[PDB]
Amino acid sequence: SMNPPPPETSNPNKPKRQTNQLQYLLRVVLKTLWKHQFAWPFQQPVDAVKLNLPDYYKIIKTPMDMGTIKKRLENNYYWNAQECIQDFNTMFTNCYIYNKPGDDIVLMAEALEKLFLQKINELPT
Ligand SMILES: Cn1cc(-c2ccc3cc(C(=O)Nc4ccccc4N)ccc3n2)c2cc[nH]c2c1=O
Repeated sequence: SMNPPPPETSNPNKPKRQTNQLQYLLRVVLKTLWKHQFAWPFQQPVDAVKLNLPDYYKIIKTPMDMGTIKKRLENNYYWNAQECIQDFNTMFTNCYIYNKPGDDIVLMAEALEKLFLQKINELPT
């Protein structure tokens, strides 16, 4: 297929461990972004076939989306909050490097990123 396998979302041999920051990332950050009116293009991996983006996975080396992040948080896949923050950053970077500035998708990403950064400003210690 034009599309890669989706990113892994479970780690069967990793111990389960919560942190205050991981709780915040799921229950505050992800939840707020997931419900936002602009979330829909970011709730699942980019399907380059259906969206007619034949060069997407040539350009984007590290695919990322909020459906993957959500499942990773729910499955306790991340060892620490910084790994999760990096996935959010990667998802936004992918959007900004692939799509033309001023494309609707870019303005949506920017609105979501602004909300993300505001919540990250209040990340627990
Ligand atoms: C991250 N990302 C994501 C997308 C992405 C993903 C999911 C999409 C889904 C629809 C869709 O179902 N539209 C629809 C159909 C019927 C009724 C109402 C609506 N809104 C339309 C466009 C989509 N574009 C994208 C496209 C170019 N570049 C990117 C890009 O970088």
